Amino acid sequence: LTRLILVLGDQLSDDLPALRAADPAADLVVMAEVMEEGTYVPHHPQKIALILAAMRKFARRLQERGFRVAYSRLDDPDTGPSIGAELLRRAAETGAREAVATRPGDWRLIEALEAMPLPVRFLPDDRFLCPADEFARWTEGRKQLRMEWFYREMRRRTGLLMEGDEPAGGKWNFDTENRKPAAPDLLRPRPLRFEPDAEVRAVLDLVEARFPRHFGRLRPFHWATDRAEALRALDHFIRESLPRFGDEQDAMLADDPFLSHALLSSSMNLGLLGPMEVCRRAETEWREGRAPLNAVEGFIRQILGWREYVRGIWTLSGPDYIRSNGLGHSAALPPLYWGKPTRMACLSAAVAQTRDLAYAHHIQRLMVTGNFALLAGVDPAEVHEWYLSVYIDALEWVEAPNTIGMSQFADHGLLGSKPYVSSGAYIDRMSDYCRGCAYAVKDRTGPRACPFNLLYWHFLNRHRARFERNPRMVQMYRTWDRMEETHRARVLTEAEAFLGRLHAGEPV
Ligand SMILES: Cc1cc2nc3c(=O)[nH]c(=O)nc-3n(C[C@H](O)[C@H](O)[C@H](O)COP(=O)(O)OP(=O)(O)OC[C@H]3O[C@@H](n4cnc5c(N)ncnc54)[C@H](O)[C@@H]3O)c2cc1C
Ligand SMILES: Cc1nc2c(=O)[nH]c(=O)nc-2n(C[C@H](O)[C@H](O)[C@H](O)CO)c1C
Ligand code: SF4
Ligand SMILES: [Gd]
Ligand SMILES: [Mg+2]
Repeated sequence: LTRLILVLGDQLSDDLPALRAADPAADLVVMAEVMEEGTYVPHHPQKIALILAAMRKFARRLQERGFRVAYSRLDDPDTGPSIGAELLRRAAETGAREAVATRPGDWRLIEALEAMPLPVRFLPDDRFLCPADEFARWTEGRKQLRMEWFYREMRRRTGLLMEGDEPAGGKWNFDTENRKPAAPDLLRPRPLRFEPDAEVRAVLDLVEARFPRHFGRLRPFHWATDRAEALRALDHFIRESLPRFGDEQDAMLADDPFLSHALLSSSMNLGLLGPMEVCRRAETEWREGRAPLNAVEGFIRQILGWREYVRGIWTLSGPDYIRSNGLGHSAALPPLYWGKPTRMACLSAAVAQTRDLAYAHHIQRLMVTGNFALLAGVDPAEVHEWYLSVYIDALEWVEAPNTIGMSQFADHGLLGSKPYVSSGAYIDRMSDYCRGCAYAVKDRTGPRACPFNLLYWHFLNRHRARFERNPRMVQMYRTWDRMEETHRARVLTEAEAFLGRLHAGEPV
């Protein structure tokens, strides 16, 4: 009569569907720290540490609430290699004939649990604002998807920034106001960091010993490891940084890795925060004249729009999504991505902070590291491995669409009809990187030519047949055509030379 109740490491929510369905008197909660989940990609040590530590804390909390918990520690030699091995073990110990599980957000894990010779009753993950079945319904018959239309509908369903049947402040979307560079500022707060207690430190010591060859600096470790801490991170952001969120959303500063971003993605993704509570707090700040509407709406749109939309695309696209390669790109990831030196200031900055903090803000992920990998023709499978490995907040469901779709343009165009690529001019306008860089951003050719200046046109040229039949990009080819033929030839000869060095592993 005992049933197993699985709680995975991204399911640390009090009101998790599986827990709702359990009988604390009869059922056994099962949690397991296992090598398979620690190595399916070589996760940033900070990520591994975050999950294991939050797992232990949550297990103890489940005990405080009355559940019986069977917890398999990574450092127990009795622990098996996978979530499945531990479910089976506990079935044997217990007599249970069935496990209940909130459906995870990783296709490989889904399949593993189905393949397990123990039946699993899956429940939907209801921690999103848009239910799966409702996302599917909204998309049906649409020959083209666009996040914006989905977002407006989510605004209406939820009531967020809605004054009647009208959007707050008389228009829907304020992204046009959120695209300026930012200045250094004494009055700009730094986000809240958290010191590990002894139990987190025990996990840090474990991860250092057990996963030494993964890319990333483990210490200092500063992320929230339970709900109490995450709520403080929330409060900090709402009070101190939300009013700048809009003006500074696309900015980059060589000396500030965080600017005014919330640094909440990991907390939301593991279940420590929920999106409604986050969006509502932000809305209140507008209603009380503390945060401007471009800021609050910009913030909400990232969670209510993109986060939700991305989850939907993941769900619909299935287990073969990560095999998408619409542009036929096949190059290795350059060594600079795993920390080898590069003279490109922007990339260096981004990879360095990814190494050290397990965190890059959105515009870095999209327009620096993402943009460069696309321009250089890296296989999207390789880009996908990297983003899913290196960031504190990375799990398949949220990383895959952002990486394969939004950034690498490898899919059907569901996350943007125009690829996010640029020349160096864009990085120059939005950051202060270029003055410190050995490359010359204003040079279109020559030994000092910014590599984005070469690869941008090379990219457009090599994919002209497909992109020129694309309204939103016809202009760019017009500008290319109006240039002397010898200038074009030189640009391509030089991009080609660069690419040869890049993909040979030469420092660039
Ligand atoms: C190539 C690529 C890979 C990405 N991988 C991840 C990932 O693994 N995990 C992840 O949570 N986000 C991912 N993103 C989206 C976004 O970059 C991060 O969510 C954001 O950087 C998290 O930092 P923050 O908390 O400071 O976010 P903020 O800038 O403060 O934004 C606020 C919140 O909005 C949400 N958000 C904003 N953009 C997105 C997005 N496009 N998709 C989903 N949520 C969004 C997050 O919950 C975030 O906490 C990726 C984006 C790109 C381009
Ligand atoms: C590194 C890691 N380790 C574990 C683990 O040891 N045990 C566990 O239950 N979950 C872990 N996770 C999170 C899962 O991989 C997660 O459920 C999927 O990545 C997405 O739902 C991760 C990411
Ligand atoms: S010149 Fe080019 S490579 Fe150097 S920081 Fe600017 S955009 Fe990056
Ligand atoms: Gd492939
Ligand atoms: Mg933007």
